[PDB]
Amino acid sequence: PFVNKQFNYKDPVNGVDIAYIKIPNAGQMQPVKAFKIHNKIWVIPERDTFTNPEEGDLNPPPEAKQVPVSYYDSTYLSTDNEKDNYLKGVTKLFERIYSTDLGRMLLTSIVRGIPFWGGSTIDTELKVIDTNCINVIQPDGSYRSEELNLVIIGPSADIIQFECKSFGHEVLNLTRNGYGSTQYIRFSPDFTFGFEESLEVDTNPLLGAGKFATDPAVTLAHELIHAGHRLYGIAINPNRVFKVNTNAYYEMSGLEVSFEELRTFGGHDAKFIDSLQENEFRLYYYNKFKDIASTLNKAKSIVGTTASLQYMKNVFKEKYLLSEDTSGKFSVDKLKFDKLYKMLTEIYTEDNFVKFFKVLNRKTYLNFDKAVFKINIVPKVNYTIYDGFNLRNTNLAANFNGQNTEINNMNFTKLKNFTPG
Ligand SMILES: [Zn+2]
Repeated sequence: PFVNKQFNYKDPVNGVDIAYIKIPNAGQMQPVKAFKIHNKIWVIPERDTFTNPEEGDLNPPPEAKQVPVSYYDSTYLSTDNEKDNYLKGVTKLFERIYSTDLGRMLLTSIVRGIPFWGGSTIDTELKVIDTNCINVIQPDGSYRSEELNLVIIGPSADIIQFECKSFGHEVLNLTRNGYGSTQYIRFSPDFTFGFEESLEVDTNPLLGAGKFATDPAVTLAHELIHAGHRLYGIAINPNRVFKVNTNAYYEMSGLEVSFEELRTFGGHDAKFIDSLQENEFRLYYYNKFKDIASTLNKAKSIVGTTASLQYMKNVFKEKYLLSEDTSGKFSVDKLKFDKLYKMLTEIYTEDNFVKFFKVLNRKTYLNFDKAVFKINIVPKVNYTIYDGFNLRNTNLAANFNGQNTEINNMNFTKLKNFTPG
């Protein structure tokens, strides 16, 4: 959410909000300087060569296997000045998101979505799952395990491959069982995508569609929406995908889109999901919350020297919005679950964010992207928390000129056009 201080990459560690940390990975990782921009949320201004074991180097894949919608550059995020710019770019986008009521609500839901403490083989024992924490070097030197819900990290080899990923436990699908898990978002504020849009205002089209760029804040929000689903364990299985096409004869016609993506994008598209299908998951996740409520009712002990069992029971009461009687027994409110579920899945959508931001965006998640641009969101004369690229009191503030790559060409440097396909 809102970032109290204006972090500088050079600022010395203080253990408090600036520290050296290590991610729970099966690889020999060295500590990296990280920043806690808000309770439960950290930013690691580094290329991500830590999360995925088979992605420890920024080496691009064979030219052939290289998808048209991709881009490589090993120099990106290699210098302190770049890391500083990255840090400030991410912070600024969080403020832009938080500056809206919708963004404020999502960030609050994210902060309260602490992954559930279901890491024990003993059902009556609450225990934290190790992959939902980071190891932080304390001021004195030693490492200490700390919980967090979200980490924003730079991309790995493919600079424009943004995503929301996390570590799995064992036989538990943490992102789909109501438990949730710490989310790692590969993202960059230094690049954005191009898309065509026809703002025609007459009968017939003449000048044609203009070339516009996606507002980075929309992209981050999209990613935070995925994080919101995942932290609450209500993400839709990725094997649930929809088929779309104009003359789709039969048996896989036209690229496919997952239910998760569609739901996240929202808009008229999201309506491509029957109320039955939408009600089946609602029920499915309603039962998972009930199992969580039942686990907390039978809990008798807790592991760790951090929090007390009552504290964590309260923490999860606030997260799942559980009902509590006089004896202190928890239960899931059928109606309250409907509210929280609708919020996380129908209110927090890319479409609604586009509306609150008042910017131009692709009309469909399916709407292909033309090319990729280099941008600089840090300078106030290029982009602001409230207007984005469409600076008020300027010509950029008209007809989404600020996002027009031709008009505001000085704020967009093209790198590569997706020609192959
Ligand atoms: Zn997505």
